Amino acid sequence: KTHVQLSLPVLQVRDVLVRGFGDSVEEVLSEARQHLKDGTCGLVEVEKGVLPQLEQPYVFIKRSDAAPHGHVMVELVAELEGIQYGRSGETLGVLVPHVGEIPVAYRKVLLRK
Repeated sequence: KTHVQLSLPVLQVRDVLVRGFGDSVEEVLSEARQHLKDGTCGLVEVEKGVLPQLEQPYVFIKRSDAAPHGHVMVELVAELEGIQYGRSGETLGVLVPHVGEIPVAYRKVLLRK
């Protein structure tokens, strides 16, 4: 399937134990996609002061369309030193590894895979 329905645990930035996916744009997009498939991916909602607490490169989920079965269609965009790899809509949040942190909510998304 080109799209997969996922329910992403929303994590508080200060709970996050592993604050990024790796060390290159290509690695972080690779790892994010793997964690999304394995159900080991969390979402942090971006507000003032969140991103400087996480590790670059960043992986964003961004709205790709204007929401089948409650699931917002999203795609991945990476960012490193202010350059984005991808072009998409509004940020729903930054993806991080999930290693058992307790979420505050779940975000239903349809991921372009």
